[PDB]
Amino acid sequence: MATGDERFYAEHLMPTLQGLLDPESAHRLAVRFTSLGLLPRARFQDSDMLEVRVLGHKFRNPVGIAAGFDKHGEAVDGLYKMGFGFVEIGSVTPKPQEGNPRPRVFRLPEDQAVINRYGFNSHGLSVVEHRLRARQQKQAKLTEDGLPLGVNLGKNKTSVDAAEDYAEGVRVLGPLADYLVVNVSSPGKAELRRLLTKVLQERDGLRRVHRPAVLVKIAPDLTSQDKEDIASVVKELGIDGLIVTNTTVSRPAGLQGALRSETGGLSGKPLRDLSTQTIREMYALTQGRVPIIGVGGVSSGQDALEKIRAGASLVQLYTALTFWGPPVVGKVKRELEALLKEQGFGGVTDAIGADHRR
Ligand SMILES: Cc1cc2nc3c(=O)[nH]c(=O)nc-3n(C[C@H](O)[C@H](O)[C@H](O)COP(=O)(O)O)c2cc1C
Ligand SMILES: Cc1c(-c2ccc(-c3ccccc3F)cc2)nc2ccc(Cl)cc2c1C(=O)O
Ligand SMILES: CCCCCCCCCC[N+](C)(C)[O-]
Ligand SMILES: O=C(O)c1cc(=O)[nH]c(=O)[nH]1
Repeated sequence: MATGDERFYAEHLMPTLQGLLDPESAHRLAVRFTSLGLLPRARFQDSDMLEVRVLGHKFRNPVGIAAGFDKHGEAVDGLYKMGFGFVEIGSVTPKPQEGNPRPRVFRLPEDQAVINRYGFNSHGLSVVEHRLRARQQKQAKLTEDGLPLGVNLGKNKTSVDAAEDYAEGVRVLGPLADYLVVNVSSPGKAELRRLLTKVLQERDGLRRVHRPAVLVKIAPDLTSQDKEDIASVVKELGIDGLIVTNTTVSRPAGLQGALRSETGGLSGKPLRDLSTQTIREMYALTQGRVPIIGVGGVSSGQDALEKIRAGASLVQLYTALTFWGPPVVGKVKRELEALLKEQGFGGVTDAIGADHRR
């Protein structure tokens, strides 16, 4: 057990844990350990180079934990201790729901990938609300210290009115979040405008200290038309940002994992460049004026900086954590800082969208 060390986790601890446990058991255990603060390190001290000011907030470093690891808001503080510059919880649905039957997550070790069809298993808004209320002032200090909190909002499976599910989440969790996320993406145009109009009106109805940024999270499987439409609505309505991307329902040629034909969203290395390209396109479509959080197959500084250069102001990872473990956070940050220096950027901020100016 005990402490590391990137090599010890990646070469020994994590693979052993994967050989003993199915992915959902290891996920639950990870959330357990993290929430108790049973973490190695973190020996990495964030430099001013890594600091980003975006979405009305200061981010100590641009490396966050993506939605889906901490679905129910149970490990937020342990995730900050892990070295993440921001935490996104969820997706959270209005009512509790169990999600899909098990097994519903599948490891593709040869591809450094996962396929998941959790189906939005959620403790629901009420349980999450109280859990965030119990630490609300602690979070206010973390946020002020440059460690913001995002809440990803979902909808119930049997929901009659999608927009109202999101509106409810906005009202309930919005006062507790630095930013909110609406998935247009889990595996309109006038309909999308309709939904996002409602979400933004609900957000604007909150008291001034309790007003989060609103971001839209997209899949990497959208047509060119979908992406044009989204960009257009985002700019018309003044959506605060985009998260790019969710998992893919595509199966790129070359996947080796025996489980590659499982239904669900694919994450990790095979998603990486598909996601970066979507960032590139969404940045150009929004004239570099809409903050993007880049997510999809990030496990190194190069991965992170490619997304930043492509137009991301911030990045997230998830699947890398499942293979490398907690030390992956400091690894990405250390490598990113070294790459920024090597490439003559003063900091992360100078690198945002740098490819578009070549
Ligand atoms: C186990 C699993 C569950 C996920 N659950 C959610 C979810 O609840 N809501 C969401 O927006 N994204 C969810 N995601 C997608 C991730 O947030 C992220 O967009 C995607 O995995 C790409 O990042 P990655 O390659 O670093 O994993 C999930 C991903 C995985 C691996
Ligand atoms: C190992 C692991 C892990 C995982 C991640 C982090 C840790 C960990 C956390 C706190 C301290 C020490 C640790 F090793 C343990 C285990 N998480 C997952 C999350 C979601 C899914 Cl689908 C799979 C996993 C897996 C896995 O591949 O089994
Ligand atoms: C989920 C398996 C986690 C096993 C790793 C245990 C973390 C080491 C704890 C380090 N420390 C002594 C500081 O608590
Ligand atoms: O809960 C899930 O099944 C899920 C949600 C989501 O937004 N993305 C994903 O890959 N899985």
